[PDB]
Amino acid sequence: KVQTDPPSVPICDLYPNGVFPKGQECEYPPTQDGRTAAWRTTSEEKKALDQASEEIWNDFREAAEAHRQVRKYVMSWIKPGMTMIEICEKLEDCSRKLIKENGLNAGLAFPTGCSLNNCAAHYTPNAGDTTVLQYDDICKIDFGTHISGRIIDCAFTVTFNPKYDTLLKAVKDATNTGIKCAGIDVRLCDVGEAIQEVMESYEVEIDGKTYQVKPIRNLNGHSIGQYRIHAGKTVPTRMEEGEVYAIETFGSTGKGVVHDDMECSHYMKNFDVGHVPIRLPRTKHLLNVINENFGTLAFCRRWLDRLGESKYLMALKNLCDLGIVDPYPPLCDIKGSYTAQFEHTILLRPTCKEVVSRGDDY
Ligand SMILES: COc1ccccc1C(=O)OC[C@H]1CCCN1c1ccnc2ncnn12
Ligand SMILES: [Mn+2]
Ligand SMILES: [Mn+2]
Repeated sequence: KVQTDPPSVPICDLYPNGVFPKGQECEYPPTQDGRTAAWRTTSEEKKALDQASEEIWNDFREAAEAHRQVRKYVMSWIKPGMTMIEICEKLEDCSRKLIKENGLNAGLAFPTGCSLNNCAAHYTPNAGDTTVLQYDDICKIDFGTHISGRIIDCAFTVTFNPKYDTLLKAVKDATNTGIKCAGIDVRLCDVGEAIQEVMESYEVEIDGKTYQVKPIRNLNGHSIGQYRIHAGKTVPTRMEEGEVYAIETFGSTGKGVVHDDMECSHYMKNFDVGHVPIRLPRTKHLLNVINENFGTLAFCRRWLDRLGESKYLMALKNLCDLGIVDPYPPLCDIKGSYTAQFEHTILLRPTCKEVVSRGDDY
């Protein structure tokens, strides 16, 4: 069983024994005293703890392999001239096939971000959006897969004009620095400081203007929990054994701060909201659809459309106003600025740090 071109075979079918490829495995950084953490690799008790969660890591690995195969495919065809809707639908069709989508047990972890230019995150087109990808666009492809709610959050930036090359390099270096710095017992603030230092060491020139690259200070890496993209720890307290993090950085030629802008596409149930009885029929129906199809995973309007829902906007506003669902509008820096992103998911296993979403690409 080999993968097709275009990819269509589920990752599950490529690996008969149910054992999926490990990501990049790394020794933890030396502790603050200077002594190595390499003892974790060979510790019999850490090995036992690690093995006790093998099922879980194996789920992340399956999801990461889908992510690698999907994004390699995307990079082969994404071109100016395509509509943003076309791009998102072609990506998502492939992701559903490779993840072997099955209700809440396997599927897409959150909508395909394809944020453009000064917009850094949380843009995906709604129905009727006529936006076309341009030669000069800088596009952040941020998409997620999951198996049993074990989420891969992983993202890269697409460009066609070499003028952004050094901006991309800066952000990639900053993200890799964050990944290198991460570790059990490492303070979240120290990971953030390392990211900032690296990113600010780059100066770039774009259309005759020079900039020192700025990290976006209100767009942070975060812990990841089961069915919970943001589990409550942010990378601006310590990282702990067994936690999972998205290490991400955003570089900007703008102010280095984002604000809500444009039409909202992304929504997600508040993880901490329980059962709320609703009588209003369209609102009740929409909540049921959300509970059945997404649970606490993020969704977008296009995903409601594809389920055959219509006339739901007022119902969706009602759920937002009730605090049951939260809106996540696009987050953008100033007009005319450029933003770039790279992101990986890392597992803080008892024995080592695994960049589970690492590929040959980034
Ligand atoms: C501090 O911001 C938060 C605090 C609590 C809960 C959620 C968020 C929050 O911003 O959640 C945003 C999620 C929901 C919509 C899509 N989105 C995505 C998409 C792609 N990659 C992502 N990495 C992290 N989130 N995220
Ligand atoms: Mn992401
Ligand atoms: Mn993230």
